[PDB]
Amino acid sequence: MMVLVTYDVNTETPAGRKRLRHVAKLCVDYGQRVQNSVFECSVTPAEFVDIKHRLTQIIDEKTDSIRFYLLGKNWQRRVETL
Amino acid sequence: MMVLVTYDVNTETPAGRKRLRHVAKLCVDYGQRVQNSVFECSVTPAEFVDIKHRLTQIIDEKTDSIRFYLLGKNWQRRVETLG
Repeated sequence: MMVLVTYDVNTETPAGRKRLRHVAKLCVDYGQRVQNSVFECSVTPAEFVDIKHRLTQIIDEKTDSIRFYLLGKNWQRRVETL
Repeated sequence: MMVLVTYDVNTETPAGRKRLRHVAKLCVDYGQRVQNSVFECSVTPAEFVDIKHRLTQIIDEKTDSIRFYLLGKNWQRRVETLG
């Protein structure tokens, strides 16, 4: 299970940056930070549920969002850079 | 094709915020802005080529990057949010 994690946090305050870094740390434990706020994570379903609880606790739910995209097997053949 | 577009730009800079505005304007012609700098686009193979050309004019290649994820049929059943 590869999960692409996209985190929308405003990085123009210390709090937003603090949260991005906290999220970065968690996710990099399970993947690569291909962009500042984008993480290609390889996880099990239980990991994914835990990750999500932790993530819910970090982000500010009223200003921030995270999207999870379940990419298939061979997702690497399905990514392209500009 | 459904293409997820993810754009990495430093919004602590005005020029970076400016470029985000133009990238957004362009991409919201071809899909939905689902977060600040993430776009879900549905494009024909030809429109995808054209959009890449136009994105390349807008972004600063030295400081910015864009990634394109080709998602499959029924990719909407494979997306989940927090927030």
